[PDB]
Amino acid sequence: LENPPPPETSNPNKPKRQTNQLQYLLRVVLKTLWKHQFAWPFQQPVDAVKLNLPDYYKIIKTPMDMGTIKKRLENNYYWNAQECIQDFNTMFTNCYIYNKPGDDIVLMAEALEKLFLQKINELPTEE
Ligand SMILES: CCS(=O)(=O)Nc1cc(-c2cc(NC3CCNCC3)c(=O)n(C)c2)cc2c1ccn2C(C)(c1ccccn1)c1ccccn1
Ligand code: NA
Repeated sequence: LENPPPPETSNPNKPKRQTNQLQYLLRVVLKTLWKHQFAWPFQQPVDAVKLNLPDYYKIIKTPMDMGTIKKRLENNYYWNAQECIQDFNTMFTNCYIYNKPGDDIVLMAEALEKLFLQKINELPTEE
């Protein structure tokens, strides 16, 4: 099995805006998770070909990763903050579905998700 193409990250047919909350999601939330010790398996799509994990995209039909989220934020792909928060949540739940509770990758994702939730509780005031 091939890898799937990565999720779309640019679309000029989508209106674009800058907002307080989107700027925070890139400059604070994504930046804080990205520089964490455990970010690295989540910084790009799961490369099922390289990892010899041919079952990965047989089960995970909404893949998501922080590389994709970073590029979506940089390309103004999201209009609403919740569209970006949904993508972080998808990344975490994908990990929790594929991998057994307590597995190394799950403990890494849980350490990132704790920090994510703290930063989402500090989202700035909407326009
Ligand atoms: C940047 C994305 S990538 O190119 O796809 N690279 C990598 C991604 C991932 C990874 C693996 C997952 N699932 C597997 C399922 C089988 N058991 C292990 C976890 C997963 O859900 N996510 C989100 C990311 C692990 C990686 C590497 C590279 C090395 N590892 C290993 C060493 C790994 C394993 C566990 C925890 C952390 N790292 C690895 C070990 C065994 C098999 C595959 N990868
Ligand atoms: Na739109």
